[PDB]
Amino acid sequence: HAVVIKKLNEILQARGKKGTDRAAQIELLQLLVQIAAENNLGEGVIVKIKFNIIASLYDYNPNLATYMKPEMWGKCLDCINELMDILFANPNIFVGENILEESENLHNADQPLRVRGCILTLVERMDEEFTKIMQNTDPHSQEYVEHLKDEAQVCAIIERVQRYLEEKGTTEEVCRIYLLRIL
Repeated sequence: HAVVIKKLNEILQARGKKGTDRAAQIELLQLLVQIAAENNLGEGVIVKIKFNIIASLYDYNPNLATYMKPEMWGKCLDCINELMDILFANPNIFVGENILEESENLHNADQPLRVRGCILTLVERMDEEFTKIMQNTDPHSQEYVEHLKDEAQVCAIIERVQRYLEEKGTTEEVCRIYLLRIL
């Protein structure tokens, strides 16, 4: 428990500091993420780990001069799909239903879009960066064709994410992934 929380929080705080090695920050999250240790084990730990893991990857690329790598795009997709699989295996039971999501706290405020809306944005990044590759590659090279092979895999996540939102779905979820789906 407290080991996990303190680790994760120390990491998040350290991330908000200018000089950071992003490679090591990612690798640490991953080593941290598995939680082989019994205290580490648990679904909230997994979800709250991934939630800060995905943008942790996306952010590192932005700081560095722009480049397109097939491998880099691929593994983050794996991350998002794993979070989605965990949430799917959850069956909308992580919130302790509806009447009480969790034991009440006066300080705490909970919004479904607020915590669970962020998910969509992740997907969107996957798409946007992906587009940035198709622009930056050579039009007639085979690499372009391979990237266009990745397009389908993005569409997959759009639909899947849409469906999870419908099962636990909240209003205005449809408007953006419907748009991407159209595009």
